[PDB]
Order: sequence, then C-alpha cells, then structure tokens
Amino acid sequence: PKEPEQLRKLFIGGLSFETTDESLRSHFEQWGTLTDCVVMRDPNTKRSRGFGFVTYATVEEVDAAMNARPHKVDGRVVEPKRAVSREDSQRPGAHLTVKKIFVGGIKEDTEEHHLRDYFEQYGKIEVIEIMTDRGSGKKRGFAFVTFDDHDSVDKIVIQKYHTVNGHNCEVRKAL
Ligand SMILES: CC(=O)Nc1cc(C)[nH]n1
Repeated sequence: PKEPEQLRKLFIGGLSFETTDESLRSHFEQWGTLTDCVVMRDPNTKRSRGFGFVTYATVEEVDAAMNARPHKVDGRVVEPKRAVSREDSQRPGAHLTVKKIFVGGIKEDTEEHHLRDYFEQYGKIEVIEIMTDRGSGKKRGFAFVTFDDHDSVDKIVIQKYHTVNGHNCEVRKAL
C-alpha cells in the first residue's frame, strides 16, 4: 500500500547549473530508492533552471534525506523542501516555509510538557507558548510551537491527525 507520491517528493532548490539528472540521482540515492529524479531545464537552451525534484520510494526515505541536510550537491549547498501537498488557495503551488505551528483544541488541562513530549519527535523545539487570557490568565486552549527548522512543521502539517493529552488537535502553519 504505497504512500501517495506527493508525500514522497522533495523539491531541490539552489542547484548548481552543472547538476544533471544523473548527478542529482547519485547524490540522493544515498538515502533511499529514487523512483524519480529530474533537473528542470529551459525548453530551448537546455540550461538548468537551478532546481529539480527527487521522489523516494517511501516517506521514511524522505525523512532520512532531510535528516542528512545540509546537502552539498556538485559543490553547492542546496535547499530541499517537501512538496506542497496542501496549497494556500491564494498562492497556488507556493511553499509556506515557516518554523512555527498553531496547535488548537488543547483546552485548559494541556501543559508545556504534553506538547514538548509529543512535538519533540518531529524536530528541535525552541519555543512553546501556551496562550492565556490577557485579563484573567486562564488558558485559552491553544498554543504555538516554534522549531529550529521548517521540515518539522512540514512533517507535522501533512499528518491527518494529532493527539496530544488525549485531545484531537487542530494544527496549522503559523505566521
Ligand atoms: C502552503 C504549504 O506550504 N503547503 C504544504 C507544504 C507541505 C509539505 N504540504 N503542504
């Protein structure tokens, strides 16, 4: 039962113009089986457009490749990002590259360690902000988590569900 291809693809920006389908493949095959690997080129000149994409056989292989950043490919540090799987209707096909999530539906009994214990397995956490009422100090039932890197957030928002402290949470990219 293969994972959807869109969830196995990595857009690679910042390519050296000398990178080819073949050299990009030789690099990224170190972290998994590549079912697809293509450098974007101009249709007339064949000059590289400076980016491309690779598709792994599994999501765990995508994880392995992201955990092996920074990637220096043909002498240049590149910028891999997971494919846009849920677009912003106003900015079709654009990656919203942020390090912060909104976490809603945690009610008043969810504390910092609940969120840390869960989200630390997606990435390195820098800030956890449990929101409280400006007048009363009561918890408002949502929080923001800031990570040191965008891929944590990308992994988080492509999941269908997040269960934290027994709550079914709503999670989205923030700011
Ligand atoms: C707007 C935006 O960044 N959407 C995304 C990103 C990923 C990995 N899935 N969906």
